[PDB]
Amino acid sequence: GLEAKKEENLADWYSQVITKSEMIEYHDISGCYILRPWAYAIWEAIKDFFDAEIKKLGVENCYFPMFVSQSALEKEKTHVADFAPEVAWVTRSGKTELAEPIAIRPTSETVMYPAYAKWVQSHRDLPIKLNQWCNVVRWEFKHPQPFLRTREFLWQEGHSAFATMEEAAEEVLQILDLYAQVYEELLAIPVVKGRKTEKEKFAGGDYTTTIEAFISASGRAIQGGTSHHLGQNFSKMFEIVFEDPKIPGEKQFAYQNSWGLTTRTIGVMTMVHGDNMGLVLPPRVACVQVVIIPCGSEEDKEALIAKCNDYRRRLLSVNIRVRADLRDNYSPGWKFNHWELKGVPIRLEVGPRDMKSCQFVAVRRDTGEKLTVAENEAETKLQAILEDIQVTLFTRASEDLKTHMVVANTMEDFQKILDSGKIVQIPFCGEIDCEDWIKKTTARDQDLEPGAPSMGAKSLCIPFKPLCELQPGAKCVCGKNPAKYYTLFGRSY
Amino acid sequence: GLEAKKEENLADWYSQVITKSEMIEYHDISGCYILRPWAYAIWEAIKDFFDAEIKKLGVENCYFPMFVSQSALEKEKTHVADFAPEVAWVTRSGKTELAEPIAIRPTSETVMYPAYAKWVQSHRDLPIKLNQWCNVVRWEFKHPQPFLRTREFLWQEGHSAFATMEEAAEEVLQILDLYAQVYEELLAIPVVKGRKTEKEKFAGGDYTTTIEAFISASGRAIQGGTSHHLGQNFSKMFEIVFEDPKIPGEKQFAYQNSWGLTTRTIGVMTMVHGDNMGLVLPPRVACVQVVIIPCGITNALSEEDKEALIAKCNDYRRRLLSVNIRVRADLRDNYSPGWKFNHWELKGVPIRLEVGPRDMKSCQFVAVRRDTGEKLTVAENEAETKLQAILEDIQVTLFTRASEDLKTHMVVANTMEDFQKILDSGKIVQIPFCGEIDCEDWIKKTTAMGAKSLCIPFKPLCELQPGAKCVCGKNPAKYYTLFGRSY
Ligand SMILES: COc1cncc(-c2cc(F)cc(CNC(=O)c3cc(N4CC[C@@](C#N)(C5CC5)C4=O)cc(C)n3)c2)c1
Ligand SMILES: COc1cncc(-c2cc(F)cc(CNC(=O)c3cc(N4CC[C@@](C#N)(C5CC5)C4=O)cc(C)n3)c2)c1
Ligand code: PRO
Ligand code: PRO
Ligand SMILES: [Ca+2]
Ligand SMILES: [Ca+2]
Ligand SMILES: [Ca+2]
Ligand SMILES: [Ca+2]
Ligand SMILES: [Cl-]
Ligand SMILES: [Cl-]
Ligand SMILES: [Cl-]
Ligand SMILES: [Cl-]
Ligand SMILES: [Cl-]
Ligand SMILES: [Cl-]
Ligand SMILES: [Zn+2]
Ligand SMILES: [Zn+2]
Repeated sequence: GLEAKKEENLADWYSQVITKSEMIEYHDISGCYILRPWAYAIWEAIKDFFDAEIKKLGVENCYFPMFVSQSALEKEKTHVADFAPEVAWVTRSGKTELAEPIAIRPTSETVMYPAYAKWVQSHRDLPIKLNQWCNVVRWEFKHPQPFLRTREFLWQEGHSAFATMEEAAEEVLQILDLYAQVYEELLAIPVVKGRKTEKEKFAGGDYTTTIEAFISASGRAIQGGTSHHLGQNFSKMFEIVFEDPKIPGEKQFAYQNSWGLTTRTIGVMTMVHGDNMGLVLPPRVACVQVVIIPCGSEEDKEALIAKCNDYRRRLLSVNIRVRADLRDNYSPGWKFNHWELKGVPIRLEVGPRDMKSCQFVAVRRDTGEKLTVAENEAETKLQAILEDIQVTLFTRASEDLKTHMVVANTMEDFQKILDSGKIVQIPFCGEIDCEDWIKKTTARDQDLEPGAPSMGAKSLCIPFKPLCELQPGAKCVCGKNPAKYYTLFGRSY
Repeated sequence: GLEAKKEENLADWYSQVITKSEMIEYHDISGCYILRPWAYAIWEAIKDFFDAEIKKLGVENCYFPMFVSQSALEKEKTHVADFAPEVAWVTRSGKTELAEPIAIRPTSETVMYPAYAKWVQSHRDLPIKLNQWCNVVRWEFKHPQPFLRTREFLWQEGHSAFATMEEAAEEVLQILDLYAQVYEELLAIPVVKGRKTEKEKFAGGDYTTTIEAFISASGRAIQGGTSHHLGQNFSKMFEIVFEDPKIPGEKQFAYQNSWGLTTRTIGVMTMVHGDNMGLVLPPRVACVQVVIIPCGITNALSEEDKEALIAKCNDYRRRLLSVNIRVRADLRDNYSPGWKFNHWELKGVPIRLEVGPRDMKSCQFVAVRRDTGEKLTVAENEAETKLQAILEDIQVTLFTRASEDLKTHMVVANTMEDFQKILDSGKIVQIPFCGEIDCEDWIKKTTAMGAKSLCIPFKPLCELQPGAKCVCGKNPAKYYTLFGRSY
């Protein structure tokens, strides 16, 4: 059984849950983790939903090399200056030096965009809308944490190039909403949509959009997905130019977006919904939504496992994902425990009394509530229960966010509420340095709550729909500049 | 259209087809290639079929790290010695030199098997059947060739551990059959199942089963998929051990297999079926099976007639969708009909569906088969049926053509002179073989590019007459072995 407790040692509870649920195995190279089938299946459920959605938008899947030349890596100065200290460099094969060191992709702008420059020669050659599912490497020497901050991670990155800013601007928001659907409709996690501040925005892009999620267990917020408008900052460096019908002789730079989402998702799903029995899966991504365990003679034993398989096939035929744990090797209760740790939404108990009274027992994982269900009603009732679990999870999580995201209009209120464990929308002047000073003084003036994290606030996002509307001539919390917008600040992952 | 001929310079033809069908772009780093969506789609078709099949076998997908440590990498000494000259090494991040060089996976035995040791505590913990779709790197400095021989490629690698040799041996043949089905039912390419000679087997394994394919245009064979019985060679090194259920205290080492399939498939599909018109897609993997091109839309035609025309194309598109034919309707304004014929012929779309104004007014259409070029006029009401029939018939005939190729280019020979210029005939030869490595090196050296072993076929063309001597003459033949020139 799981014995670590979430409300105490969050990090050890995280370790124990992600290992005992068999989602994650440790590797002998720090910051790289083994994604076992139980986690990978969640990634695939995401993969399937998102791939369908971007296909409806004209995006096509492809695969670009993992290595980058130095010369191409340094064409956009802002971008490479941001990523350079964390780029893994391959320098030899065997004992033989390469001709020239090659970089492993931290992100694939500099891999893809020379190809885009090749493929664009006329207005009719745009848009280009490419996506790939691949790994990238970002070799930070800070302490890694499974799913959340790792040095190799699986992700998808989409890269689109348009002839007009309007097309591009349209796609940035479409994609961001899709990410919000991934979080809220699949992982049952509510998120805040907004723009990044100048400080936090993607180096080399015009503006970045983001969804933020709140982990109430640590009081911290984490960026769940991101979608950037790069504008013409990359096309002018890689010469992605077309020559217009309307505009003779004048080279036109493509307008570009890139957008990304990673297995960080799974980590967030653990931190929000997980409890002290283990993992809790939302039904829409759970590898197995219903697990059938036989409970409690010889003819009776064979007929019992046949009834379990009856339920298995019945559920299979209604697109409920289902496993029959029919091993002679472990108790009923050990299976209860194993599948509770793995977070299966419904446990299906079938014992001979229930088997001959034509019924069964359904145990919900989120609440623990046990129901007796008539055999006849399985396909119906379990579907309903599955549906109700998903809603329940989302509802609980949303009630958390709403109670932890409040407004403060002065620095002192912001400080007190932020040390209270919440994330705060404050009037903000926008300037990078203001954000630095915010970070510095919220760390300096922090009144430490028991077990609370000791760090400064960062900006999370500028919400599209702020809680309040910035009253006219409001100063920023810095006092000295007029506020430009309400910004969501908090302590971050 | 396309200019280079396949029968002349095969390599120039090949580069032209793979770029002009928008499958492959070149990267500024030699040996790595961009799989554009036309190619990636084929890979995803192969993925869907194989993923489903190995799911049925009990294999689950995972993802293991791309980096392996120096210590773990050399634990099985044979395998590491085979791959070391071509392992890429990461030595720094930014400017800071790493404390230890870390390696990029060339294959993943030495990433996964320490975890397998962690996960096999008891006999109940077996079998372990994991597979992953990922990229690997084999930084060889020989001349690359897209799809076939590349420094980085996508593949699947399945790694499985069992408590007995019997279920391991079972799975090896099962996976080899799946690979044969990918080649023959999906890509419409016939292959030859066999075992690698002692020389050509996976280093650190006990035996390697393989499917070999034949590119007739160069006279060369190539290994299309492989499936190894690693035996106990890796479990004795990474200590993957379980206690015998019946003998208390005695530990047993797991028996393991690994099997792999790469994007080389697409390259083979290009070499066997491609022609001087361009790429040729087997309907079963074709991203697009039918393309609907409206013709006749000159400016003289009425807006009434133009909108009726494209509406009729949309009718066809939805009706083929209604029967699970993968149809694109290319209704674009800016490109000409001839430009579209060429575009989609180069990409090798199996059927082109031309609907012009007159055709519409006679409730009929023109279907053009990519492979042979026949134009069939077809009544409107029979679309869904007839198009289905043609798609089937394309796949069949592609396979049939290739198969006859194979059967004429694979012949028996019992002596090395016949072997020698049957081989310089542009063919592959089955010869009686002693199996010894000295003699394999000898056959390579004599046959000069010299000939290499390909496989010891499950089903040889002829049975060995007893006392048959190997072609060395010095020793007696152990088995008919398929030899030839190789990719
Ligand atoms: C504040 O500094 C840190 C503090 N503590 C630890 C680290 C750290 C430690 C490591 F050992 C390795 C790393 C490198 N990995 C990552 O930076 C990272 C970023 C993301 N990100 C970033 C935003 C994004 C979204 N949405 C973008 C789409 C991409 C998304 O998912 C996802 C993952 C799995 N990993 C960082 C860094
Ligand atoms: C006589 O030798 C050579 C001749 N000419 C060129 C090279 C060479 C040149 C390079 F620039 C890079 C490389 C490295 N890549 C590969 O070796 C390779 C092997 C396979 N393989 C090997 C067998 C297999 C099957 N079926 C196994 C499943 C795995 C399968 O698909 C597939 C791919 C795409 N790449 C080799 C080597
Ligand atoms: O790393 C990023 O944030 C962007 C989005 C995906 C690719 N590059
Ligand atoms: O590369 C090979 O040949 C084996 C089988 C696939 C993974 N490793
Ligand atoms: Ca950085
Ligand atoms: Ca206090
Ligand atoms: Ca100022
Ligand atoms: Ca070698
Ligand atoms: Cl525990
Ligand atoms: Cl090199
Ligand atoms: Cl919003
Ligand atoms: Cl639901
Ligand atoms: Cl809660
Ligand atoms: Cl290091
Ligand atoms: Zn300010
Ligand atoms: Zn011999």
